[PDB]
Amino acid sequence: VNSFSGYLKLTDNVYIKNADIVEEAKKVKPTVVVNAANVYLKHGGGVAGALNKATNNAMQVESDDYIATNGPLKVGGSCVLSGHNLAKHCLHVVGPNVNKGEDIQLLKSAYENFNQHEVLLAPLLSAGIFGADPIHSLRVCVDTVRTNVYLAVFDKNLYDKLVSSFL
Ligand SMILES: CC[C@@H](CNc1ncnc2nc[nH]c12)NC(=O)CCc1ccccc1
Repeated sequence: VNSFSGYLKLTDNVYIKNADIVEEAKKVKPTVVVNAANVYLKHGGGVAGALNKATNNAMQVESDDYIATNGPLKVGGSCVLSGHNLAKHCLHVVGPNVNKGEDIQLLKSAYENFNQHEVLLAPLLSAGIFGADPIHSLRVCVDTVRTNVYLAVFDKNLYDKLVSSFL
């Protein structure tokens, strides 16, 4: 038994809620919050910009040091950094950005990173500002992640559509 509340069960291991991931993080303080990152860990908008603002830019400062040492992530890749005031850890995961021509098949690789963590609070990768089909992202999540994932979907209208269309 964990501290996530009001989630709808989709599968054995996938749960979903209409919520802002930042507000869920602040309330739950989960072991792992997933950031919808880009390869440069430049946190400007969506999940990344919202989480970073909630850390008072500490996430960006830490990320800039990570990139200066290690160089960019791969599309489909990830790194574990601090969760600051929001979680123990933040798993920065790079889904493909359709608005940049990246291969949607890399979305499965992106979700595979979740399997290294027993429980995660996460957003829908590659959807929203990243330009890919959200029904598809949820399907890839369900078919790829085997650990326990609590999905926070910000847009009410999209949350209703994801639930109603779920197979
Ligand atoms: C489905 C991907 C998520 C990712 N972004 C976030 N997910 C969770 N919490 C967040 N807090 C700040 N951004 C958040 N985008 C949204 O839900 C809203 C954008 C949108 C509007 C209309 C149709 C589809 C998508």
